[PDB]
Amino acid sequence: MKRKGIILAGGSGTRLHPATLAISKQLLPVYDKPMIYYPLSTLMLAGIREILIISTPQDTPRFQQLLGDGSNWGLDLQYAVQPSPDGLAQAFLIGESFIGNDLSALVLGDNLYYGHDFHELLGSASQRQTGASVFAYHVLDPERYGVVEFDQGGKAISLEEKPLEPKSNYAVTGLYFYDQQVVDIARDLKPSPRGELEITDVNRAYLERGQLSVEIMGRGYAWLDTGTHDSLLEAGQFIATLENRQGLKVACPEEIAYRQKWIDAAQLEKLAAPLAKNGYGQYLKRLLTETVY
Amino acid sequence: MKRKGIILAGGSGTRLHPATLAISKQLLPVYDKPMIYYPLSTLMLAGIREILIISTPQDTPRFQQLLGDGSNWGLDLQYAVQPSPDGLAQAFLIGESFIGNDLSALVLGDNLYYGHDFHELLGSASQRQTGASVFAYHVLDPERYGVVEFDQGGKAISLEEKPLEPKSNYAVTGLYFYDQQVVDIARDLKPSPRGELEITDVNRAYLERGQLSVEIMGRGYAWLDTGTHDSLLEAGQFIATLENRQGLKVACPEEIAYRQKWIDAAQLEKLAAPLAKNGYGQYLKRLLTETVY
Amino acid sequence: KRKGIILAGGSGTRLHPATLAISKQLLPVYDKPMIYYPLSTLMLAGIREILIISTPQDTPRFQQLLGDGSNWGLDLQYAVQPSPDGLAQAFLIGESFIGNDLSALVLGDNLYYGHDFHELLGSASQRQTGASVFAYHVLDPERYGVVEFDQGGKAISLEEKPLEPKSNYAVTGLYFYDQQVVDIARDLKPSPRGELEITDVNRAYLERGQLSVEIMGRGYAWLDTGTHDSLLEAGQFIATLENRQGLKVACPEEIAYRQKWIDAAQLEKLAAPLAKNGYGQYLKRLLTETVY
Amino acid sequence: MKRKGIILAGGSGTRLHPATLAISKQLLPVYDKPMIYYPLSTLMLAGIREILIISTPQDTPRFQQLLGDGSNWGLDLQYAVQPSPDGLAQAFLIGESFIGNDLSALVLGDNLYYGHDFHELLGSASQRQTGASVFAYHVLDPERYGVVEFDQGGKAISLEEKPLEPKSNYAVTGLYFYDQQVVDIARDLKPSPRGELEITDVNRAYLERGQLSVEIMGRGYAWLDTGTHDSLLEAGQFIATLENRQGLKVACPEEIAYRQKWIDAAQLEKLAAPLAKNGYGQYLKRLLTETVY
Ligand SMILES: CN(C(=O)c1ccccc1)c1c(N)n(Cc2ccccc2)c(=O)[nH]c1=O
Ligand SMILES: CN(C(=O)c1ccccc1)c1c(N)n(Cc2ccccc2)c(=O)[nH]c1=O
Ligand SMILES: CN(C(=O)c1ccccc1)c1c(N)n(Cc2ccccc2)c(=O)[nH]c1=O
Ligand SMILES: CN(C(=O)c1ccccc1)c1c(N)n(Cc2ccccc2)c(=O)[nH]c1=O
Ligand SMILES: [Cl-]
Ligand SMILES: [Cl-]
Ligand SMILES: [Cl-]
Ligand SMILES: [Cl-]
Repeated sequence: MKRKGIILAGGSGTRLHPATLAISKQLLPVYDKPMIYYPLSTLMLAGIREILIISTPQDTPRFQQLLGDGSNWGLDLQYAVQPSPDGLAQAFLIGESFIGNDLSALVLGDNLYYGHDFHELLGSASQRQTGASVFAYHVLDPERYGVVEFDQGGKAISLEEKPLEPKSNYAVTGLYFYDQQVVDIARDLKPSPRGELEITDVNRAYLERGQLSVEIMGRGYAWLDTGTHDSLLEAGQFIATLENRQGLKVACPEEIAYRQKWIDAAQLEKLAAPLAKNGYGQYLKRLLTETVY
Repeated sequence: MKRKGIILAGGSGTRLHPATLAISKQLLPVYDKPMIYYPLSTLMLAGIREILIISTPQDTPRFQQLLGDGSNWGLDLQYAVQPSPDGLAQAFLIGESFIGNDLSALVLGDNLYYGHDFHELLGSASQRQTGASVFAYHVLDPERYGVVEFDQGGKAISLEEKPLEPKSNYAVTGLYFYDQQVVDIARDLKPSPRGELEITDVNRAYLERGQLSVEIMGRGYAWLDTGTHDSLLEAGQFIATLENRQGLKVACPEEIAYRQKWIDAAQLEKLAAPLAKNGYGQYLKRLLTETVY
Repeated sequence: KRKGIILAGGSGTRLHPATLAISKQLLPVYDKPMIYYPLSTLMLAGIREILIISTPQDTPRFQQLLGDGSNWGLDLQYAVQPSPDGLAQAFLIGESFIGNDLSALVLGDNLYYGHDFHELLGSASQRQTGASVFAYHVLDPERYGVVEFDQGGKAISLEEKPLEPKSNYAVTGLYFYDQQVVDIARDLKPSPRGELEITDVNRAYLERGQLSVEIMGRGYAWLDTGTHDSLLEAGQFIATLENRQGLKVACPEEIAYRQKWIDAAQLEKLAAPLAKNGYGQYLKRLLTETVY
Repeated sequence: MKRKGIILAGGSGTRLHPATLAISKQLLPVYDKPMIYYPLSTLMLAGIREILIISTPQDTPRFQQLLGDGSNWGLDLQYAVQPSPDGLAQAFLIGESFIGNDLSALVLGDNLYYGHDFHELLGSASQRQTGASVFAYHVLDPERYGVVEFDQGGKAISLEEKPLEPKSNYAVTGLYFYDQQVVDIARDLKPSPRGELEITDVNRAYLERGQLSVEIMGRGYAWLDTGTHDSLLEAGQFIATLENRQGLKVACPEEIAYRQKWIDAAQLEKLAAPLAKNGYGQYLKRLLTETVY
């Protein structure tokens, strides 16, 4: 089957003002590359090439200008806007026509993932053509997230969005895989107390059909978010330490495309020319002559 | 005599791409506030209220939307563009009519200053009705900056822009105070071997007339630039550590305007309401009822 | 003349297991042992005669690291605090070290940075009467001695770790005292938590109208190293300054040289054994470079 | 059938003086725990319980006070001294009697590792009953390390210690596994030009026999090292960001013993007791009542 991608870069509102007055959070860099490269790279690693970027009226054109139609990176990028931040689950109504009768994956524009065998973690979720797949990650502050409770057998048995009394420390990450049933589930949602269409409700519909796979994203993986000024800074230092230690970049879309055989040497060479005088173009150039396992 | 301020927020070119592809360096935040807030606050602490922000064709309108006419902070802000990055001293040609017959001060849009008695450090440059004043600061890498040589008695005796063999470790910082001669010195300037109208040629012109005052910005002050992704990050951590230690912000313009008796408590409360839900608005609110010495 | 005391006590078990193998104040902040910072602070206050007080197990190690201090133009002595019975116990333990002189006490994990710091210390240190402390605006005053001011800015109360703090002004870990302090310490009774409190010593001066409270402004950095998190921030803060400037913060050898307590020959010989690393190279650079 | 471990916690000479004038590098903390906890945890994760710790004359006794005989953690620890820093390969001479007739592993006392499936990465190598196993990791500065060269088929064809002209960017990490041949190979080593018994000469002897296995430690793992004050600080920040995000600790030996079933609940409870009023003891207590996947 075919699986298409959606990145939701919703508005942070005025939460991070005045820092984000001139530029929305999702267009900020994390260290050396725009924030959106990280979730984009995650979809690419999941085998996904057709991707819809949804954001605000104001930012959607800015992403188009940054990313184009993606043909440079062997992708097919399209855009849509969410006129008002009416909940993450609205992504599937906005993208109904984009999705068609195909499988889909949703990732939030401000989630970074790092770790080993990430291709294989995602592959098993991409492989499932029936039901939904999500990931649970042990966090210190589960109250801020969708929370998954497990029984002593290891079976997911409940989900709650931002519970006052969380039942575990397992938060659901901002990467979701879905089958063809997601649009209709999305269409029947009602607004929560806060007036949002909630992705946790989508996820609960599958759980209540026994069609939700909840895989553990283990403690050896880094799932970071960019919610506060503080965490933005930590995420930047984290990526800076890996990259400077390794001489290898995290979530460089041009590299991922090249390693997936979606662009060839000659194309990557052309992508490197414009930035040949900075570290990034110099890095793309080096990938043409080095074996990296 | 009245002193007017100029902030040159010129381009970074393609130097920091792809990170700055969607947003220009000087519109990024440093931790919790826009970069430009820091040099703006520096001019405000120096007593300056009439300020011209010069940036690229693309960014000047964005600074204009972020900052407006300045009347909300008791400032008077105007705008002009630098069509091409033909050197820093071009700020005086672009700003000729804005400066008029008055004294002036230039600050770079990407310089952050911190330390004690900063009001007094600037005041003694601001008080000088004739001549020019600049600040020298000990750095690791003087070859990147304008460099000031001193003789055994502490007298400034030479300036070189980015010398290959620096004569000292003292860099001239991106904050400059000038009398009414500056525009005429700037109009006589011809381009250097790197094709720029050099602020260091302006400073040398004052030096060769015996009218340059070089004051030491002591090691107890922090002068950070934001030249690389690495230093941007260090800058962020540095401000974060001060702010979270003290519960006081560095370079909050609303606060400086309020402490300078330029806006009143009413106006401050009115600036605080729209941000009432985030830390920044709350901070502005707290300043209303706490005495800080 | 003023005598100096560095209280490098226990952090108890609260930074365990990181401090299982080492006293907190022997850990480094970036490139140098933590105690170099308060030591440098007392030196900057013009104090050369310094008593270092620590645990029985730690005191020999400070002694190994620092010696008699004569290499840096200082006069260092050592004494032990057998149980962590409170900060104000430094004066009882140090009674005979102090004698009839004026004194100062700095906490071994307090780090300070900023401009004119010599002058901020000079005013307190030159006083020949009463006591002097510094008040610093912090986010978390509950963790500290908290000074309350009236509308004229006069200090009117002090409280140790108040549950409901009267201000955001913490009293920093640097204290200057006239000859009254030892006798005030002697008459103290243990607090609820069973500690001889420095805040009780400072309240005794305040009640006599003999406490001077100066503001350490927001342009100074008073870091402390109370948690693993803050220790790390302190490390990052020092590193950023030093790598920016090419100058070191709280380098006692530098401070001794600049104070004229050791000469260029002496400094050169201190550089020799460290000449293969950045620290010794730094000292050798100081011989030839004028730094304003 | 036993694999025995060695942690070489040598002298960093005077390289990090004066910070290490009072204590050995490997007794410093990386964030919340002593540095040696990290490689210790690494040998524990590889299934190794009998471990010799080698440090200097001055430091060995201090490791003894910190760690004891290891019985509180289900381990069996011994201590020996390296009187002169005459090479890593010396660990096998000093450790000859400790190893006896068993298989062995050597880890450097300042090496930190983090990543997913690390148990499995270590498992394959520790399970081998022949030859030697080492890990190759892409770094920015291969000159500082042993460097492995591969042919176009990925086969290792040469090993060089600190080459002036590195043949690849793949460094051999400070984690080595050996069959019963290493002791005899070590004992026939002669000093290299810098007067050192080289672990790289040991690994080369196995390579020339066709008995060296080089596994790649992929980029999704973090091999941090702690060579400079700068890197030590970065390592601290890295651990801190992981631990505060997750509410789980990296390289907590008590946790590893418990999960390996080498100590029981009651024993973990007793270990928690004296640390109950810091975050580390509370964390041991929470591990009694939480299921962590
Ligand atoms: C280590 N890693 C990641 O954790 C990752 C992060 C975001 C998205 C995808 C991978 C990663 C990574 N594994 N790779 C290798 C790779 C990428 C694509 C196909 C085959 C190998 C890469 O080129 N860049 C990376 O950042
Ligand atoms: C400590 N400090 C500064 O270093 C500073 C930095 C840039 C611009 C202005 C001040 C600072 C500062 N000194 N003040 C106090 C202040 C501001 C204006 C008048 C009188 C006092 C402030 O309100 N905010 C600050 O950030
Ligand atoms: C900038 N500064 C300090 O903030 C400081 C901090 C702790 C202790 C002493 C000084 C400092 C400093 N001002 N000096 C200069 C100095 C040192 C001694 C006498 C006069 C000036 C120095 O040599 N090292 C320093 O770290
Ligand atoms: C994620 N991880 C590591 O990367 C690791 C790092 C150094 C040493 C051992 C493990 C790790 C880890 N996988 N575990 C789980 C574990 C520990 C022991 C046996 C089986 C699983 C753990 O308890 N702590 C950890 O830090
Ligand atoms: Cl894992
Ligand atoms: Cl200074
Ligand atoms: Cl101040
Ligand atoms: Cl990997």
